[PDB]
Amino acid sequence: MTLILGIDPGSRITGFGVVRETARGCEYVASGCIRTGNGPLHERLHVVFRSVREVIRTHGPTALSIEQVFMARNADSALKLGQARGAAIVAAMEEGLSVAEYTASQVKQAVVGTGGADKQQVQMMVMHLLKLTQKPQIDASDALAIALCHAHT
Amino acid sequence: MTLILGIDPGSRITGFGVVRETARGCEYVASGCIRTGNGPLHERLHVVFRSVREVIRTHGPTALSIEQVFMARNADSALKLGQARGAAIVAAMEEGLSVAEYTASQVKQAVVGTGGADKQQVQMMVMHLLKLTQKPQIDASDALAIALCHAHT
Repeated sequence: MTLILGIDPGSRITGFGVVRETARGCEYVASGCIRTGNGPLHERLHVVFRSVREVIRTHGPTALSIEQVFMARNADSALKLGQARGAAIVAAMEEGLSVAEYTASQVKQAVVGTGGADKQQVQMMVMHLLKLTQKPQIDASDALAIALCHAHT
Repeated sequence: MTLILGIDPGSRITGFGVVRETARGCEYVASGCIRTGNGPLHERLHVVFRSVREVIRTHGPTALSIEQVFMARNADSALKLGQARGAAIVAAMEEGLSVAEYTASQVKQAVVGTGGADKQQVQMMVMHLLKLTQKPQIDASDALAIALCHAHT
């Protein structure tokens, strides 16, 4: 019942996490990082688009969960972040996924239990809820957190 | 001879312009506005993606020309502009277009003859070089300007 893709866009790294809702909770399906540090800006964007599509086609999530951007650090970061976010969103929508947006506070409330949880609490609760031994990279962990936020709504 | 697509992205309005490289200069093919005002963001980004792809399938440009963002007006502005910009660029590349980026000053040098031309001179030289009778909407003529910049160069 519902496989969910969470995306954590970034200027240089876009994290992704796929989880499967179970009656018991959520099972880990996949996670990782799409790295876009090198090359022409347009090649970086198209890798994000193509990689998100291929994650979707491989694992069959029907729901995209993303995090509302609140405060970017500056206008340059916001622009690069936005370009990667847009490229990831239209890739999800080309595959026909629904799209839900949650603030950072909603994500932390659903995963940790309080909107002011720090990064360590989030990463630990992501590994607790998904029964992971291996500490995932922070972008993949955030993306998993965002996916879990959408689960069982 | 090349058919060239120029794109002027925007959260609310994305201008497009298509020109054809002739040996005598450049011929007008199409231009207009992609309006994404009302609706959730992801539906707005998907309109941009699908509309840009539709322009490309209709008029057959094989090259994308886009303008570099140097200074966004602010970080709220930059975020929304980057999202539209990423949606438009990955649409172009899914269709297999090459991509060329020029600075605002290169665009004005190629079209008006000098890098500091104002919006008035640019719109008139767009109409002069393409023998247009009607003033295009501003986003359309910027898009045409950006397309003209790539021609022959």
